[PDB]
Amino acid sequence: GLQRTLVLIKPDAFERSLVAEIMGRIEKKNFKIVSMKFWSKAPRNLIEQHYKEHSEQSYFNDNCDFMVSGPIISIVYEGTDAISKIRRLQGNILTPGTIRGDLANDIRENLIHASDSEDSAVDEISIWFPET
Amino acid sequence: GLQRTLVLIKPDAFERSLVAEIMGRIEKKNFKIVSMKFWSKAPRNLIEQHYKEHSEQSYFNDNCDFMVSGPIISIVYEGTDAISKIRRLQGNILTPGTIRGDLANDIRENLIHASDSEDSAVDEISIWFP
Amino acid sequence: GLQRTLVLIKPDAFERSLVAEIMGRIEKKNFKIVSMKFWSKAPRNLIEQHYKEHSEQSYFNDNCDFMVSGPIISIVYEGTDAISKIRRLQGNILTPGTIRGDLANDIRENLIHASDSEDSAVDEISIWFPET
Amino acid sequence: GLQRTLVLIKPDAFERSLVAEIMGRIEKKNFKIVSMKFWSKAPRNLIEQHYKEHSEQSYFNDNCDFMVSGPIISIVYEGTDAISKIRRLQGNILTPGTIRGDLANDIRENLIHASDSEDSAVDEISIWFP
Amino acid sequence: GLQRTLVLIKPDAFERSLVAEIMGRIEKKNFKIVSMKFWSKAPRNLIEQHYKEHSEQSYFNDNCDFMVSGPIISIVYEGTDAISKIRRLQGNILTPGTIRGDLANDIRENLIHASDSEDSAVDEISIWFPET
Amino acid sequence: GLQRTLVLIKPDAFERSLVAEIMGRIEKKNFKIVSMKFWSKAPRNLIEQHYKEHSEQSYFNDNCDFMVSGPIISIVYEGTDAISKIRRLQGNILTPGTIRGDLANDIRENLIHASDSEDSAVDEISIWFPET
Ligand SMILES: Nc1ccn([C@@H]2O[C@H](COP(=O)(O)OP(=O)(O)O)[C@@H](O)[C@H]2O)c(=O)n1
Ligand SMILES: Nc1ccn([C@@H]2O[C@H](COP(=O)(O)OP(=O)(O)O)[C@@H](O)[C@H]2O)c(=O)n1
Ligand SMILES: Nc1ccn([C@@H]2O[C@H](COP(=O)(O)OP(=O)(O)O)[C@@H](O)[C@H]2O)c(=O)n1
Ligand SMILES: Nc1ccn([C@@H]2O[C@H](COP(=O)(O)OP(=O)(O)O)[C@@H](O)[C@H]2O)c(=O)n1
Ligand SMILES: Nc1ccn([C@@H]2O[C@H](COP(=O)(O)OP(=O)(O)O)[C@@H](O)[C@H]2O)c(=O)n1
Ligand SMILES: Nc1ccn([C@@H]2O[C@H](COP(=O)(O)OP(=O)(O)O)[C@@H](O)[C@H]2O)c(=O)n1
Ligand SMILES: [Mg+2]
Ligand SMILES: [Mg+2]
Ligand SMILES: [Mg+2]
Ligand SMILES: [Mg+2]
Ligand SMILES: [Mg+2]
Ligand SMILES: [Mg+2]
Repeated sequence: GLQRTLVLIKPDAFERSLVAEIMGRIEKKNFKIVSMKFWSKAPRNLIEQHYKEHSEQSYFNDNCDFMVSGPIISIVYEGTDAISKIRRLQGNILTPGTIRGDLANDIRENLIHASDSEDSAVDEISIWFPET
Repeated sequence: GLQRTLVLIKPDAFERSLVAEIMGRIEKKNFKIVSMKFWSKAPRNLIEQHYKEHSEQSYFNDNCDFMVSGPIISIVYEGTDAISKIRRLQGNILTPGTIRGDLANDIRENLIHASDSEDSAVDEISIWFP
Repeated sequence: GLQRTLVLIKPDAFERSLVAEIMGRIEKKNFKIVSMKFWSKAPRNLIEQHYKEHSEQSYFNDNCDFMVSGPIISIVYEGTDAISKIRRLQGNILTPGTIRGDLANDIRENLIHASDSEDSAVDEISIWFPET
Repeated sequence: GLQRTLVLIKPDAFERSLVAEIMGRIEKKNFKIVSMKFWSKAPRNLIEQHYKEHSEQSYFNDNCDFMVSGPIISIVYEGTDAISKIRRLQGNILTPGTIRGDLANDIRENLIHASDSEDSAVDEISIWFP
Repeated sequence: GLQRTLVLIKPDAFERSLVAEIMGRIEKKNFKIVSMKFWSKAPRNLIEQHYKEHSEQSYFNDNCDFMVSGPIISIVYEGTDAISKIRRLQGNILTPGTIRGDLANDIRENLIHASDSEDSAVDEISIWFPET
Repeated sequence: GLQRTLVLIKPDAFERSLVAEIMGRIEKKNFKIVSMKFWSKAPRNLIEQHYKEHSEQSYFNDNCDFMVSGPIISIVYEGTDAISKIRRLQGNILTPGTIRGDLANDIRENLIHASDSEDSAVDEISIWFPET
């Protein structure tokens, strides 16, 4: 059951030099890069589209400002059950063994985004890779 | 608390160049090698025995087919509470932090086997190390 | 949510050459060293104070002997939610992903101490770094 | 001392699951990504250009054949003395401590390319990033 | 140009827990295990055969005593130019980047043996794997 | 051939979160910590003494400023041929395999100091650990 899912490497990973570390954890779990873009600075409307379901929250504006404060990488990964597996790999800051659990300690600056559903996956892929 | 357990390193570990990575995780938790064998290709007889409790399942023969498709290493490890601790180290493909959690993504090609009981262990050690 | 916590690196870490491995796991999660002392052999008095709540237990004296059988490092660490996070990082010998989860397999020789509460942390800092 | 250089991650890196390992070694020495592109299959045109200085050699077409046999990543890196330092990081299959030294074992499938001069760099960056 | 070569993991690697580390360095360089034996204690005449060209040196007896002080693993590795490549990977205690250069600091207890010639390779393989 | 040497961990290691990485490389080569001090900011006097042979150079004052711009750790290390081995481990920003070779790219900010001779080592130990 192959799926594809959208990942973003966030500006705190560039600042802290953790880009290969995060990418390597997904690589070691046998997921493949199908497409990839580097953005020295992502255009703000792409970020706002990406986070559109969050538009009414108190943190919305501040988080977009963080996301435009440095480089980001967008990646489409392919593999069995990709969506849910990469989501678990991302985890959270309370859970040792995961990316966030081992390397992050903040509510905003948490290194990585992964799609959490099939629909969000489909939509997020179309935002960052509209040539399809 | 001393105990011995049986581990198999599966053909996908050789294919993917992950043999030392798996062994190193067990080494780091302070478990010691008691015996070990390299098999370039295992006799199907031994595999069928090792998985006898599984002989009536849809997946039985496909899994046997895979277990003979390349090399395997069989190892006896020893340490305090070795059976349960090494089994936890093995984990599953759903749980990060474990061997299968960090490295494997399939129902069949999952890198490693560890005995799950005192009875499994005695019986599996005897299969691979008469 | 900035806090301070007390960590001890135990003699077994020195014996098994795991000192930097342990310190690196805390470092990578973004906690900072605030003060540090190396003890080639800790004064028994300090260990007895440190484990006072355990004085009535049957393992008290044996543990004390172990803590005195090689070097220890005492560290004060700072960061958001430090007491609770460094405790999760410490873990237990059952669950992989943690320091103890990955590296230890003993009830006594388990590599690391971390404070487990706001009260225990203030006291433990005063034992090891009385300069106040 | 600021400088920019052109790196290719070759198809064998994808085959062997070594892409993050290579990138991480460059990251650790404090070099920064300036631009980067993923190619699922590179146009042979670009490869032939990239290796134009090599067009009269026995190995030329076999090497081109390999460079199109799977994905590649092209990256521009920047830092103090980037050309020489990243080239040293790349090393060769004979010298341990370098990327090729630790990880590669072949004359052709050697994981990575790095520009070797200021002139190579200007020209290679222009090929992959017009 | 495929060759095969003989490697021994020495008792100091078991004592120091460096067996996977050493094996992993050879694995990462794309060499394959063709055969392998574990010896909880190698018989002394095998060691003495293996080191027969060393029989007249002052260290001969002492080194054999070291080699019988703990477990050893014998491995036949296959790959292009295996003999000379694995020899370089082994290196020496003065050379950072190699097994001995990163992990050893002794004239006797230096973690790893590798064959240094085609003839020695052929002979050493026949000592530890005489079923051929 | 047992010796002692002086190592300083520089402010850039703290800045870039490389403290345990550096200490781990020395640890894995089997050298032992004999004494250790953490300095959140080192007294300028100590740094001036430490780099006295360099007082006439054009980089003296800038270097001093850098050494005082964040924390440092001072370590005494013991082991066979320690002065010369820890120096090789330190390396230079050109050759991979070493701490500087792998992790640094600056003439000034280069992560680590190690003593380079028997005389420099005795002096440097007296500056940082005068207790004698
Ligand atoms: N208070 C908050 C909550 C979330 N956020 C950011 O918004 C992202 C999306 O919020 P979320 O609760 O869906 O988190 P995840 O789904 O990414 O775990 C987070 O990952 C944070 O980067 C923030 O900046 N401030
Ligand atoms: N659908 C399945 C289920 C199990 N198996 C194999 O059979 C082994 C034993 O099945 P199991 O559910 O007890 O798995 P574990 O105990 O090994 O997690 C697994 O490790 C798989 O390699 C399979 O090939 N196909
Ligand atoms: N049976 C026991 C239990 C604990 N201990 C030691 O006493 C320490 C404190 O006990 P504890 O149960 O509070 O353990 P942690 O909070 O450190 O997990 C442990 O870390 C052990 O090192 C022991 O020597 N024997
Ligand atoms: N016999 C050869 C020699 C070189 N080559 C390829 O051509 C590239 C350039 O040749 P080169 O000798 O300048 O190698 P490097 O500068 O990349 O070390 C090499 O990286 C190889 O991938 C080959 O395929 N077959
Ligand atoms: N003085 C010495 C010299 C060598 N030896 C041992 O004998 C082995 C063979 O000696 P050698 O000089 O051929 O060393 P390598 O070829 O293994 O580098 C060494 O690797 C040491 O383990 C020793 O125990 N005492
Ligand atoms: N041009 C320079 C040279 C050295 N230095 C600093 O002065 C220290 C001592 O100089 P050095 O040439 O003895 O270098 P090492 O012996 O530490 O390699 C270096 O490690 C640099 O941190 C500097 O700031 N600017
Ligand atoms: Mg969400
Ligand atoms: Mg089962
Ligand atoms: Mg407790
Ligand atoms: Mg060239
Ligand atoms: Mg020799
Ligand atoms: Mg100097």
